[PDB]
Amino acid sequence: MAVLEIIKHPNEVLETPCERVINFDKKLVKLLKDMHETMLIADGVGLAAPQVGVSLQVAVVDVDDDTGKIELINPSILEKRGEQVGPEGCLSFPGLYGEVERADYIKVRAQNRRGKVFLLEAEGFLARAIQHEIDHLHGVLFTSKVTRYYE
Ligand SMILES: CCCCC[C@H](CC(=O)NO)C(=O)N[C@H](C(=O)N1CCC[C@H]1CO)C(C)C
Ligand code: NI
Repeated sequence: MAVLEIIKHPNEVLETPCERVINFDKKLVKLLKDMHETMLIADGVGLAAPQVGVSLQVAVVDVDDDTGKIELINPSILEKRGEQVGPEGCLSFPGLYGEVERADYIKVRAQNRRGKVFLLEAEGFLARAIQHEIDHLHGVLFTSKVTRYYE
């Protein structure tokens, strides 16, 4: 493993929508493994590939032990229901926090390391984290959805 450098907002790679993953290869596996530990070391509950300088639709979330890490490749949100309002920060904007409204329930379709397609349903905080990461894969930063920044 390697502790990847997390890209901060002073950077164009953060707004570049990502390309889909095509070759589910060893290098993709190493990317995910390095991302998960790098994320955890930095106290994040999620991380997207553009945050480590890679413009591929790859992300990982790990908000609870039971659930555990959930790697997402080429994810798309098939459905959303209800809404939730709450505080969000981002590893690419250290120190910045704002109020953000997201869907409460989400149904997601994504691929694992071997390219197999699975279906995941989430809600509350895990659904928020997932939406935040999926935004990153499309070049969208939370800053564009902040209702107000906190004092
Ligand atoms: C909540 C939405 C998902 C956030 C994902 C980010 C990591 C990230 O930037 N991913 O792209 C994170 O872990 N953010 C943390 C965060 O926002 N937290 C941690 C506790 C709850 C919330 C408080 O704002 C801190 C590290 C800034
Ligand atoms: Ni972020």
